[PDB]
This record gives sequence, C-alpha cells and structure tokens, in this order.
Amino acid sequence: MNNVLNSGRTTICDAYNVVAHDPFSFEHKSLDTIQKEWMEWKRTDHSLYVAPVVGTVSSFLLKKVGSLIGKRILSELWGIIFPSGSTNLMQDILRETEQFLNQRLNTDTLARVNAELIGLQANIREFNQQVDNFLNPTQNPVPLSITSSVNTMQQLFLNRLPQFQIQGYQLLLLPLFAQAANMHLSFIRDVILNADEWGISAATLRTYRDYLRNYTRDYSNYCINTYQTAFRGLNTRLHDMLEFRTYMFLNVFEYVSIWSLFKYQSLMVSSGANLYASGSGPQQTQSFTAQNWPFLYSLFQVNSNYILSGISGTRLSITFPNIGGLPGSTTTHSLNSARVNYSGGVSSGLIGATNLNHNFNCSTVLPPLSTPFVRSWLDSGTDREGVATSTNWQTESFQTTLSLRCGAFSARGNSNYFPDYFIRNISGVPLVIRNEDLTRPLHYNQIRNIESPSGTPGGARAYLVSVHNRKNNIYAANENGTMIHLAPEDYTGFTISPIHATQVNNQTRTFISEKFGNQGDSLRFEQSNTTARYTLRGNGNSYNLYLRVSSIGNSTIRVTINGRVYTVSNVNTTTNNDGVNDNGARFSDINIGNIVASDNTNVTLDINVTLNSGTPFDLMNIMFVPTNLPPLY
Repeated sequence: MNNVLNSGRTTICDAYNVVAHDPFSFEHKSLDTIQKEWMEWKRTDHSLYVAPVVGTVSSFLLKKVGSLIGKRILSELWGIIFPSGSTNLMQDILRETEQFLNQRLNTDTLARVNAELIGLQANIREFNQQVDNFLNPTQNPVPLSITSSVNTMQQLFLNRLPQFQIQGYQLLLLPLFAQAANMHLSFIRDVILNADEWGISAATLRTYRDYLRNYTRDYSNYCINTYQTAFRGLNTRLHDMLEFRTYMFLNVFEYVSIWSLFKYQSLMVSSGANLYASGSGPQQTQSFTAQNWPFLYSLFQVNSNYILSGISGTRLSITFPNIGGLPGSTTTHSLNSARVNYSGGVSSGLIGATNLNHNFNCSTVLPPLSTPFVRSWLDSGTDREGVATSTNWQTESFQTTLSLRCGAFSARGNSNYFPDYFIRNISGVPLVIRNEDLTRPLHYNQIRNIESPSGTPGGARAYLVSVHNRKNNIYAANENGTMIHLAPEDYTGFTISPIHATQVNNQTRTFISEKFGNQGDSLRFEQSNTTARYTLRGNGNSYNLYLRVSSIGNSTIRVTINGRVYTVSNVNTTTNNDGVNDNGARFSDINIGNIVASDNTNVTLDINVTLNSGTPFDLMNIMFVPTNLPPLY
C-alpha cells in the first residue's frame, strides 16, 4: 500500500469517509483557506495568545519560497500584515505578547513603536505603489525612480527596524521585530528576483545579494540571541516552558527558519520545527530550567523518524469510600504507565511505572498516515462537589483527522492543535524525572525508561506530550517502519529533515540538537564514519542536492545515491558559513551535485560523514533544488 499505511486500536468509522489523505494538503490549500483556518483556530482553540496572523504570514512565506512563481513577496505580505493599511494586527501582536509574557512597554516606547508601525506600513505601501505605477503609469510621473525608490525604502527599513529592538524590551518586541525583519528581507529578495523587470543595475543587484545574506545573518542572530538569553532565565513547569517556546517559535523562529531559505526558489519546505504541548492542571508540578531542556527534547523526539501508530498504558479508576465521619467519597482517574507505539513494531521507552501491565491501547484505528492524530487533551484537574466529594482526573486523549478519539479518559480542558500541524509523535514524563535522567540527554532513538525516583513510583504517573509538526509528505512506511519521503508531483524542490532517516548507525553517539532557524533540529554525529540513510519517492526529476551542515572543524562527506558516490572533503564551516550562529552551529550549504529522483521509485540517499578533526558534525538540512535554479548567494 501507499499513504494508506496501516495501524489501529478498534473504533470503527469505515474507509468510505476518510480512506484518502492528501500528503500535500497544505500545498493544495489557498491562502484564504489557511487564513480562515487560523482565524477559526484563534476563536475556538487553545491559542497561546498567539495572533493568528503569524500563522498566515508564515504559511504565506513558505508558499512563496515553495514556488518559482513567488518572485515578489512585499506587496502581498503588506496586504496580510497590514490589512488595508491597518496597524491593528501588529498592535494586537504586541498586546497579546504583553499579556503572554506579563511584560509591558513603558509609555514612551509604546508611543514610538506605534509611530514606527504607522511609518513602516506607509513607507512600504509607497514603495510598492511606486513600483507598480512605474511599470504601469496611472499617477505621478516617477521616472527611472525604481532604483531610487529602492534606495529610499532600504534606508527607511534601516531607520525603523531598530525601534523594535529597544533595550529593556527586546523579548517583548521580538515578535514585532520578526514581522519587520520579514518585510525588510522580503523587500531585499524582491529587488533581486525582479532586478531585470525593475531596471535594477548589475552593481545594485550584486549589492542586494550581499544584503540578503548579511541582513539575514544580523536579524537571525539577534532573534536567536534574544530568545536564548530569556530561555536561560526560565524556571517553570513543563506546560509553561513548552508554551513559551511555542509562542516564540510561531511568532519568531518560523520566520528565522525561512529567511535563510529566501536564497532559494521553488523549494518546498516539507517540515519545520516541532511544537510541543503538555497538560495544564495541578498534577504536573515539577519545575524545569534551561539546563533540563536538552534532556526533555531529546526524549520528546524519540522515534521521530517512525510513523506514530498509538499508545498503550495503564489507566486506573479508584473510588475509595470516605471514612473518618465525612460523607461522599474520593475518586482518582489516573494514567500510571504509558508507551508510544509505531509502525514496524517499534515502541518508545516506558513512561511512568515499569512494573504495571497496560490495560488499554489507543491508536489511529485506520492506517496511521490516512487518519493521523492532530488534536490532544493533556490537562489534569480536580472536581469537587457535595460536602467532601472530590475527583482527581487526567485526560491523555487524542483525536485523528477523523473525529476518532481515544486515550485514557474523557476529553476536557485545553486541547492542543495547530492548523496544518499533525501530531507526528507522542511522548510523556512521569510525575518526577530523576536528576540522573535530566543530566543525561538521550541519543538518537534511545530507548530508556523514564520513571519516578524510588519512593515515588510503584504505580507512579504518566503525563503525555504531543509533538506537532507540519510534516505530511510521507509516501508510506518503509519496511522497517520509518518514513518514505514523497517528492513533489511537479518540478519543485523539496527538503528532508535529517531527523527523518530510514536508519542511522552509531546511534549511541548520535544526538538530536536543537535549532532555531533550521526548520527543525539537526542531527549531530559525534562518531566518525556514521552513515544516515534516507528514502524518498521520486518524481522523475533531476535536482542539485544541497546539504546544509555545520562543521566546526574538518569533516568529509560521502553521499551515495543513484549508484553515484559524491565526496566533499575539507568541509569546515568555522569561518566559511552564512554567518548564522544557531545554538553553536554555523551552517553552510554544500553543493553535493546533480541527482535523479527516479520516478515511482523508492530512492535511497546515504550520507556518510568522516570526522577528520574529531569535532562533531551537524547534518542540518537536506534540500533538493531544481538544477537550473542556483541560490541567490
């Protein structure tokens, strides 16, 4: 079979109602539809005070880069972020950010920011109108002033952006700055891709190519540094730590991740960074700091390259009679143990108690790729009634594209879901994670049981985490249970997350490393001669294979595909990089060579890395680009 990759728990609903799933639903969706979905999401779902427009803009940028037709971004972008010239969406982003962070700008900055929003909107509209008017006279003369309009707009961007980086409020203004950075970088890209059409000189063109790279670097690093500084000061419960990340990833890093890809055209970003959700409620009490994060995300991405089928676990419903003279009773619905299941018979490590038999299995009854999970309920809580009757409850429930729902207990509380995002993985944590675990991050697909310290388990508790990602172009499950990537139907480029491998050796020495502007995390090889295999469903087109990597030292890359072996020696991004410092990595796009994505064929891509210097190697992105579309720089 194909996308109808099978798995299931029991609940019926027949194929004649959800038998077909579109692996390119996002790409096949119009922007208006996407905008409506985000608006509806805002109205009815658990937004994190996130302004829905951020979702529309990111989706919009993804589509511009994903299609050669997206030569001009600024005009339409302006129409989305400044609807009919209104600054209300930007004003709301700031205000919802203030509410989310519980931080407020002083009166002076507020006033200046507002004036800058008005000016930005005006200046940008003026530029686009001048361009249009020039190409099709219908107003003011505006001679060969396009180059003149470009020079003015550019300087105006440089004068305004800094106002969204005010010391004392850098994190609070980060979402706004990201939107403004979107406008400036989009502007620069427009000049480049419309150079001939706008009468741009060769000298100006060359300068703007450097602008795209240099400003992407400055803006990217600024965003990453601002967020990292704030993240290091965190000390909060899991739910809040994850939401802080989600809020910033949706408002800021989705953009940072697309900026360094503006240099490409007709490149379908098949997936981006994950969004992790955990439950709210009084039960999940452990507090975490940034030092604990590496462990947490290394755990949440276990078996990320496999196809999620469902979970098994131990749910208990105990209602002991109330004694001591009091009336009523006390009930507790809990999930004491859990384990996530995947295609190929693979499972994650146990979560919670390791000495209990599971009494239930929750999965996508139908094929896991046909009706994947998209929404989860993870909140806990306590209900009280009568005089002394109480009920402690957990949810740990999931629902598929088909309204099929399953889990430990009835759904209630906040549900976790994001438009065009699928729950591609599930994880969880026990009531208390031992410091011994927090101090030792898991390696790639490491299977380790995460249970409460002795004197706390026996029955313990399991609190699940849903992993949301846009990833959808999955042809089917490979024979080993992993993802087979589906190439675009037409001659469009596409990416493959290094995390979605068919298989990787030296797994104990290979780790997933967090990234902020890499459309997902990277794969760090710490052992020389490690090979990562990827499998994709070709479309018969030829592409130039580019590997986005970071190597603070020398390394050798050996790529085997189509019976061809490409060797790139002396790979070192210490100083020869695009300038972006992403959590220590300094990426560079290595042109491996021309490859053929054999039609209706499962093509294997083997990436072997030699760690000459002994220093780790970061495999950050795999991108196939149309051979006749070289990068802008």
